[PDB]
This record gives sequence, structure tokens and C-alpha cells, in this order.
Amino acid sequence: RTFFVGGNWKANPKTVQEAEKLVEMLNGAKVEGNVEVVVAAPFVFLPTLQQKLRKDWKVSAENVVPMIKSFGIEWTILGHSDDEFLAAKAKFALENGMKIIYCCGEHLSEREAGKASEFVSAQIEKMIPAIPAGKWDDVVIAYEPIWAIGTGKVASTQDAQEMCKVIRDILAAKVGADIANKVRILYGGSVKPNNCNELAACPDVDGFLVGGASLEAGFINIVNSNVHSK
Amino acid sequence: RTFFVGGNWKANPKTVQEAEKLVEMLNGAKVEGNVEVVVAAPFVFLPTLQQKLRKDWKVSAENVVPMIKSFGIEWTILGHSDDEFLAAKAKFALENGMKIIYCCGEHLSEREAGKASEFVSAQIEKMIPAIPAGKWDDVVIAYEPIWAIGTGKVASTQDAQEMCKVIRDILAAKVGADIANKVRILYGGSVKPNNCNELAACPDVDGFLVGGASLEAGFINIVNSNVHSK
Ligand code: NA
Ligand code: NA
Repeated sequence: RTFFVGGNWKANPKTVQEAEKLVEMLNGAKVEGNVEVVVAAPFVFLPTLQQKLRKDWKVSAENVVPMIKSFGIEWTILGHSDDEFLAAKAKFALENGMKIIYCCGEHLSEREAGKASEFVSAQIEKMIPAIPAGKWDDVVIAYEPIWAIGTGKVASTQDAQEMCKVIRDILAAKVGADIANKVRILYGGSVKPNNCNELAACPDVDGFLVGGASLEAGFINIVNSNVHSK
Repeated sequence: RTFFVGGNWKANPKTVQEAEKLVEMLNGAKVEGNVEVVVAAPFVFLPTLQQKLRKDWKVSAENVVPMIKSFGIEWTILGHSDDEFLAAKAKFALENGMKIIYCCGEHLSEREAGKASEFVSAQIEKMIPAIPAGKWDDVVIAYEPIWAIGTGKVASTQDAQEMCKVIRDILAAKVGADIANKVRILYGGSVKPNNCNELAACPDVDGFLVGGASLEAGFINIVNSNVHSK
């Protein structure tokens, strides 16, 4: 599996002039190793990025399809924080030729209750029937520890490895080892230059859906952590 | 009051190539009379319009601010279908230098109950305290007959005149005749080349927030109906 790093700008930066300067910085970054890089940005900045961003990386929408496809954009994030509704959108996007970063993850109450693996497994079980055969090459899954984002609680490296393996286990049990061995599963908690290398080394962590560090020079460090993933 | 026509593209057209062709058609349109024209489009098309649309018209976002301001966009629609939440957003947008098309209007149940004027009056009463003094020149109000959009019921020319006067009456009663005499109040029901002239002639109708006809050559007919508004 090729390591995968998505930069999720969220609602940033606040001006198109800042977006263009960020793209200029990214275009000079020296990537090491083997890694697939995607950058998601606010809708009004997608034309700028599609025109100006280095063509060995790909642009992503933050949510959704014919409008963004008319610019040549191939990716969207889905589910970033109803599972039936979300799975339907995954089906629609794949059927219409999009590649997707499908997000899952549990809130604080389920984590504190000891139900994290049960909750996330059920989210993926609802995703699974919606993926068309032949479309699994166009799917990446991101685990978002919602319980550790804005709560005053922090996730460990072991938490990341454990929750990514939970997802791989349920793929293997429901759709088979071939699919489970090819799907990239990302950690989408707090990822920084100070922890990306130890996170990347985890066996079931295939990359990242990066938040605030995607707006900084440190994004290249996170991209280049792929060399620590076996 | 200068007649005001806003073209609300909603979630249209489906490709940027179609958006550019529509802009090319609009750029050759011959406007008659005295009218202020604004065009609102999906977020991913706003850069295209801001670059290519005739500079005697203005571009609008469909909802919201620093991101669109960084392109030079001066307008947004608000409230198109909580009033306290909506009024707060109006306050925020005006305080940050935006001009707004603030939408109101009642659903089918309130219309059938005989409560249309009471419901719309209360919506405007919640809007009124949120407008900063000195900002009323940057406010336009649109009446949307939600009860006549997708319900199998149709609004009359008299309904349009009546509901626009209801809005003007409550401005006059709460903030005074000077403000009530300057604020443009738009009809935002179904507006077509076949009814725009009789609608424009209504004394309290100052223009339109146009839906599907804004995507067609007939938009210029609606823009040019200003000559029938005294
Ligand atoms: Na790894
Ligand atoms: Na009139």
C-alpha cells in the first residue's frame, strides 16, 4: 500500500492571496520516499489550487459533483466531523467517478463507555455495502478521534494503531483479505512534525488526514514520514 | 429607489464551461432604463464570475466572509429557503462590510391559516434591531412565497404587491419613514418574461430575486422590466 497524506485546510486560509502563497510554498517542497498527496480546500479556493498546485499532487473538495469535476478535480472528503445517508453519498460519488476519503470515528461518550471499537465497526459496516465492486481502489478511510478533538482529552500513538486495525479487521471479515490488504486507512487526529514519524511506523496506519499543520511548512515533514512506514 | 434585480443561479449550472457561456451572454445584454443588477452563483464559480462578468453588475455569494471579500465580492444572499440566528448573521455581515439580500417569507401552513402578514411581519421585526445605523443603504429585502414554491399552489400579482407592502409597513412603524422609503423590497417568487412587467408595476415591488429564468436569455427581459416601475 502506498502511504497517503491528505492536507485538510478546513475553513482556511482566510484570503485567496494567502492560499496562493501556501501553494507556492508547497510547490517547492522536496518529497522523499513513496507517497500519494492530496490537498482539500474551501470551495472558493478550489479553482486556484487546481490551476496552480504541483501536478504530482491532487486537489480535493471538502464535501459534496459535476461542478467540481468540470475543473478536473478527482477527490472529495466525505463524513468529516446519519451513516445510511453518508454511505449513500459514498455510493453516489464513486458511481460518478470520484475518489473518496471516507471519515469515521467515535465521540467522547462512546469512548468513555468502552464502546469505541463497537461504534467504529458499525460505521464501517454501514459503509461496506455501498462501495461498488471495482471501486475499492478509489476509497481511502480516515479514522477521526472525535473524542480527542476539542474535548481536553488526547489520543495516544497506540490509540491510532488500535483504531486503524479495528477498521482493517472489519474489512477483512466482511469483504475479504484482498480488499483489506489494499485499502489505505489514515489517522486523522492531531498530526504534527513531532509525532508523525512514530505514528507512520504503526503497522495499520497508512497515512494521515492532517488538520492545522497542513497550513504550515511542517506539512512536508508529515508527507515525508512515509519513510518510517514499512 | 433604484429598481434592483438579483439573478439567483442556485445550484446551477452544472459545469464551469456552462457558467462561462452564460456570463458571455449576459455581457452582451442591452439594459434599458435605470436598474441595479447582481448575480449570485455557486461558490466554485464565484472566481470565474468576478473575473469575467461585466463590471457594471456585481457578483454575490449565495450564503455566508473574508474569503469572498478577498476576491472583491461585495454581496451575499442571506436566509434563502432561526430568525435570531439569521439576524445575527446579517449583523455580522454588515459589520464586516458586506451588502445583503435578506430573505423572508411564510410556509404553506401559515398562508392557509390566514397568518401570512403576521408571520412575515415578525420575521422583519427580528431583522430590524440587527441592522447597524448607517447600514440601511446596504440592505435589500426579498419576499419569498415559500408556500408557492414546490407546493402546487401559485401566487398572484396581488399577493406580491400585498406582501411587499406588509414589509414596508413594518419598516415604517419600527424604524421610520425615511428608512422605509429607501429600502428596496424584492419579489422572490416565480418571475418570468411573461409576468415581470405587471409585477414591476406594483407600487411596493422594487425588483426581483429571480430563480430559474436567471439562467436563460429571458433574464434581460426581467432586468428591463424596471421601465414599468414608476
Ligand atoms: Na504504517
Ligand atoms: Na414597482
